[PDB]
Amino acid sequence: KVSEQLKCCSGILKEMFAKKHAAYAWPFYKPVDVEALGLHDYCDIIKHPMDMSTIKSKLEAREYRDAQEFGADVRLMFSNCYKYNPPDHEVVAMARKLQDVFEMRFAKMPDE
Ligand SMILES: COc1cc2c(cc1-c1c(C)noc1C)[nH]c1ccnc(-c3c(C4CC4)n[nH]c3C)c12
Repeated sequence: KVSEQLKCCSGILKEMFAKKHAAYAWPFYKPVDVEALGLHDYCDIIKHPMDMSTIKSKLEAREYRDAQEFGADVRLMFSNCYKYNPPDHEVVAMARKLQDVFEMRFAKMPDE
């Protein structure tokens, strides 16, 4: 059950990195570079940054013991985006689209 769940997690993350979703996924590929983007309030607002490359590294290191922990990091990544940015920002619209990709497939997680 757990190994199967973690293969589903790995599949979902590989899809989120696929070219077909890249026009909206790309801001989530790497950690937010606070200095490069001039976001001098980012760390005052976001206490736990997360991004897709960090999630990939944690899967590769077998840090997630089950799908719930993996899902919590994916949601943390999106929640940080919804917390920091104005609700009408282009990046929030991109987040909603990538989160729909994620939620619809994560809902199909094997359950036994
Ligand atoms: C505005 O939010 C981001 C922009 C970029 C990013 C992360 C975020 C981000 C996420 C996710 N959640 O919160 C924040 C903050 N990472 C990049 C790397 C390079 N350029 C860009 C870029 C963009 C992106 C289309 C939105 N607009 N203008 C530039 C300079 C970004």
